[PDB]
Amino acid sequence: MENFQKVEKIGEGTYGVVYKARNKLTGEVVALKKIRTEGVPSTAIREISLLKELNHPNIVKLLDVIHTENKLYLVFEFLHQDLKKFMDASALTGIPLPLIKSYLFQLLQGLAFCHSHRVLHRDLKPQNLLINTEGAIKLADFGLARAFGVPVRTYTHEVVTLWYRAPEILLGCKYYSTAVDIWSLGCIFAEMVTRRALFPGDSEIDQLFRIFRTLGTPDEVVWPGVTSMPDYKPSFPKWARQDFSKVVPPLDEDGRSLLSQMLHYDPNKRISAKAALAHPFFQDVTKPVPHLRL
Ligand SMILES: CC[C@H](CO)Nc1nc(NCc2ccccc2O)c2ncn(C(C)C)c2n1
Repeated sequence: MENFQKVEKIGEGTYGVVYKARNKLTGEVVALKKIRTEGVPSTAIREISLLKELNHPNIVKLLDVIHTENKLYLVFEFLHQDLKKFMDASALTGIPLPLIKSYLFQLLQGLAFCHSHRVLHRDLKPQNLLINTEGAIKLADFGLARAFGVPVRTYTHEVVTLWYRAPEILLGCKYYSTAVDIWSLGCIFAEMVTRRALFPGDSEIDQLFRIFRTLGTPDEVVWPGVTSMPDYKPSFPKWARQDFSKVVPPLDEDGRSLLSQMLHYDPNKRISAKAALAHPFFQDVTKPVPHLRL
């Protein structure tokens, strides 16, 4: 739209390219996501319009939706940094536990809200967790996956990462639940603590096998109904569960307890966002400011 001047390429999501841009009338700086072309499904327009209404302090505000020349621009509030870059800048020191705790709590609030409206994120990852100078963190790209069912490649066919995908998605479950977001967030929590991705799979089977190697190969004892899943194979190798203090040292017992509940195989035993907010790990939660370099 002629109302915006591009400032710089922010990046390239699954659906299209993101630009930092300035509104010419009001002068606000925004992030513009440009999506491409059949006439744009009317279904997607309806669904994306309902996300305009999903407002919470821990969700990146969708300002406006412009459908033009049968093309789609999503206008978001702009944040100055994402968690992936903040993790990479904290690589040698690590993020302080109070700030990890604060970010985890805030995202759980975000998720509890979206989930109480039956909106799932579906593709949570450090690059879509955005942070500001005031100690906030926000969920970005919320509900877009459901608009048009995400593939495994982007617009120049860059790779969509599998590292945060819940096992039920990987095993072919079609009707997965809000629990998939909790799994992703657990994966991110572990990565903040250890400064290494928990399950860095480079294919779906490598992603599944990395999960199995750490958490044990799932069976009917831990996950009733698992062997009836579309992509479950009797022939999966049989790995025993590793002791869990091995996975996220030097995280304390409360954090390890929460993480373990976030990473339960069975989506029905996996902790809900609302329950997680009441976990003992957050008894002493605070809201520190990060020093950000912009
Ligand atoms: C490539 C798009 C992703 C979406 O999570 N990055 C990103 N970074 C944002 N900000 C962080 C950032 C700042 C400066 C340079 C790159 C960069 O990603 C951002 N602010 C609003 N949005 C909307 C589209 C959600 C944003 N999206």
